[PDB]
Amino acid sequence: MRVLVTGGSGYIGSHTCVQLLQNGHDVIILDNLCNSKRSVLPVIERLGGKHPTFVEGDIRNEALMTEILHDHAIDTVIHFAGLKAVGESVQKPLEYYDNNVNGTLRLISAMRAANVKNFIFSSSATVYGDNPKIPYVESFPTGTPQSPYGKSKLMVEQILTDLQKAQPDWSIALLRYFNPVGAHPSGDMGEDPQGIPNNLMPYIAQVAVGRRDSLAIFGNDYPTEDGTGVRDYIHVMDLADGHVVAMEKLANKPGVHIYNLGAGVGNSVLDVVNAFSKACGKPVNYHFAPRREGDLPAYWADASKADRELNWRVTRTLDEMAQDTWHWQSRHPQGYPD
Amino acid sequence: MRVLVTGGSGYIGSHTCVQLLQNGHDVIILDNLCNSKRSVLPVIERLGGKHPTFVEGDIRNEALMTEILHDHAIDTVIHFAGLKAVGESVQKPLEYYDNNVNGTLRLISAMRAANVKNFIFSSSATVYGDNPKIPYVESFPTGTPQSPYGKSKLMVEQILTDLQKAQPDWSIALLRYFNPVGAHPSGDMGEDPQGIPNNLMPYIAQVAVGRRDSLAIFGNDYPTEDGTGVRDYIHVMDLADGHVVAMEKLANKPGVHIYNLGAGVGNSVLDVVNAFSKACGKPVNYHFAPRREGDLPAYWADASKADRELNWRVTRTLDEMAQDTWHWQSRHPQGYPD
Ligand SMILES: NC(=O)c1ccc[n+]([C@@H]2O[C@H](COP(=O)([O-])OP(=O)(O)OC[C@H]3O[C@@H](n4cnc5c(N)ncnc54)[C@H](O)[C@@H]3O)[C@@H](O)[C@H]2O)c1
Ligand SMILES: NC(=O)c1ccc[n+]([C@@H]2O[C@H](COP(=O)([O-])OP(=O)(O)OC[C@H]3O[C@@H](n4cnc5c(N)ncnc54)[C@H](O)[C@@H]3O)[C@@H](O)[C@H]2O)c1
Ligand SMILES: O=c1ccn([C@@H]2O[C@H](COP(=O)(O)OP(=O)(O)O[C@H]3O[C@H](CO)[C@@H](F)[C@H](O)[C@H]3O)[C@@H](O)[C@H]2O)c(=O)[nH]1
Ligand SMILES: O=c1ccn([C@@H]2O[C@H](COP(=O)(O)OP(=O)(O)O[C@H]3O[C@H](CO)[C@@H](F)[C@H](O)[C@H]3O)[C@@H](O)[C@H]2O)c(=O)[nH]1
Ligand code: NA
Ligand code: NA
Ligand code: NA
Ligand code: NA
Ligand code: NA
Ligand code: NA
Repeated sequence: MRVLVTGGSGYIGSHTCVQLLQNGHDVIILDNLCNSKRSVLPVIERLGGKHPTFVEGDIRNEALMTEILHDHAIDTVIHFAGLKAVGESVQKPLEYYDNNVNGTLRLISAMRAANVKNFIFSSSATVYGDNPKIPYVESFPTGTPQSPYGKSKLMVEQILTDLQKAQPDWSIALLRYFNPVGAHPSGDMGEDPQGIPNNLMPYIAQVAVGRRDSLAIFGNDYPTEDGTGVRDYIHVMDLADGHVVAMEKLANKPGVHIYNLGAGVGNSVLDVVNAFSKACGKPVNYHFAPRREGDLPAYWADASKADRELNWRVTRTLDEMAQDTWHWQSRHPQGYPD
Repeated sequence: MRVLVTGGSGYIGSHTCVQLLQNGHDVIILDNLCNSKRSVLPVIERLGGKHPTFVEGDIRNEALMTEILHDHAIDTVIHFAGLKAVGESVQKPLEYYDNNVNGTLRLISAMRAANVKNFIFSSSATVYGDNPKIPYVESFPTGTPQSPYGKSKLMVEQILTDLQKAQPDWSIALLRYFNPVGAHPSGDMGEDPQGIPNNLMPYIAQVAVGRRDSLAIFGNDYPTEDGTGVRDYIHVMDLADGHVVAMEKLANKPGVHIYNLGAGVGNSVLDVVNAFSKACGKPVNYHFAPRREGDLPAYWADASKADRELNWRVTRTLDEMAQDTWHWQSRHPQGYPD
């Protein structure tokens, strides 16, 4: 199929693009480069084994979106583009709402204009809000995200839902991601955050590479087995694979298809640290700090639905997640070149 | 004060403008005329007793918004502009999200740019969602609106809230309206809907004027005193007055000030019909029809807070609401001239 991948040069999108190309689809990447570099493109094509077309631009530019859609005869759109720094979203809400809410709105508006009716959206477990019931299941009603980022994600899910209702021929997949980590097995592609990493894995990696002193473990008094926070980590490659499958199986299948994409099990901060220490051959330095604002104690996904309906499940392990990250970090300590 | 009134040529905004001018404020009206006519302007100035400046344009045009803000040294913005047809919102969701969500977003973004930090937003009781507890009180957590229109209103309330948190110097009033009806006492200004009126009062008026046959009373088996739906109707003039007061008292008072604006009592469909029959001197024709999709049985506002904090309460009666509407309808059967 002909697919437009917004945010295609980013972490998750890049890996998805590679998997998409491997499956012989025709890929058009649309990215504004606010959080990625052009230097990833050649890697995508190399690892993907096929050339993806790249367009530098913004999802907020409806006219351009419409043009691309028509120009490339797109069949389906995978929408990864947007801003995702939780803390920053609290400090700069408007940017979040603009890029995520308006951004998606402009994009689907262009789709309507170009008669494109297959969409895949990068959603988040954040949409479940403060749910005491875990694991999280797609049948649970959504709650109230605590950050503007989280809220922006739920708002889009809602707008998408109403759109489908009004344009019942659309097939829209709401893919709720858990905690993506890992890197391509080659070690030549991976997450390349700029500045201080907000997420656990990359932070650990940076500590391991010798860039940072010690990992601050946010909280050690949680009602969990070891006192640290518990989450569902999923290898970016599994996530990527899930996207391809969802795209292939849901295209032209009318409805709003919601799926949690996670491993279906939780691991604590310590579990993650331990796996990394093992992967990098040295104990990762760390210390306990106070709980981080808005952090939930423990949650993970119930990924039965995706298994059942899409025959998709993760296949990479936590160790792999850690090994792959280390390999990329270690092979490319400066990330992608300017 | 210097105030920008978006949607100023519309139903609620026009009346507010008149009251604003009467209080000697400097008014700049910004409206795209998608749901009003220029012919109201002269009436506003006449009844307002002072000239308001008019700018034809769209809230979605951030650059223009910014310009107006700076050009007129605006101190505070009253935001009435947007789309409000509930049923249509279900059929055309994107337009609602664009005009309301993005629309407001562009506007407050311009405000930020122009350093304007006092805002008043036209909200709705819809934000309470399906609340069994009535009357509705500002302390209740919001629920889930059933239409894209309702959702759009709640989304903005949320975006506004996060914005204030990030820009704590802002004063933002979330004015939750109930069911606005009535017209200026002169009978020369009032609601001028195009096509089939979606709301009760104007529909009744059109039946009374001889334009329509009979009023369809949506449902007669509700768990109410007479079986018909119960709502809190508030005279547009009271609503207008509330806006002036809120503007004057909350300006430069940091925070998110939420107030329900309603009479604080409910009236059924029959109560309304009866008042109108009385006002127009003839029995209004009507019949019972099935319940309308998404209609709640009964609700009204608890308006104690606004009384307490702003010393504001309604002063017009239901009879007045009906009389005033009839007078306008009867004096201007074709509404405002093209
Ligand atoms: N990584 C996570 O932990 C996490 C979990 C939940 C959800 N998500 C979502 O998944 C998607 C992918 O996240 P990711 O980790 O790959 O992030 P990323 O930042 O690496 O990828 C996002 C890409 O979007 C681009 N972009 C941003 N705003 C744009 C705009 N307006 N126009 C065009 N391009 C724009 C960025 O340049 C970047 O390449 C995002 O929507 C994110 O919110 C990721
Ligand atoms: N009337 C009600 O029953 C009801 C109750 C709840 C909330 N509200 C809200 O109060 C506000 C006023 O409603 P109203 O009854 O006066 O409606 P209205 O349609 O008479 O007034 C809205 C005005 O906004 C203008 N407008 C619309 N979109 C615009 C845009 N993008 N740019 C610029 N101008 C634009 C229209 O031309 C119109 O003059 C609206 O936000 C409405 O959602 C009203
Ligand atoms: O330096 C760090 C980073 C993380 N953690 C801990 O490691 C776990 C994972 O934290 P991350 O920041 O990597 O990821 P989150 O669980 O916070 O992210 C989730 O919650 C966010 C807020 O709801 C959403 F934005 C997002 O989509 C979702 O994946 C948490 O228990 C966190 O407290 C640390 O101890 N130290
Ligand atoms: O032709 C009509 C019109 C209305 N009604 C009844 O009159 C009452 C008032 O109906 P309106 O349409 O005038 O107004 P609503 O109560 O439906 O409006 C409210 O509910 C909407 C949906 O939540 C919101 F969009 C909006 O902001 C809010 O004022 C309801 O019981 C309705 O069923 C009739 O019987 N016949
Ligand atoms: Na429809
Ligand atoms: Na960064
Ligand atoms: Na670098
Ligand atoms: Na802040
Ligand atoms: Na109309
Ligand atoms: Na007319």
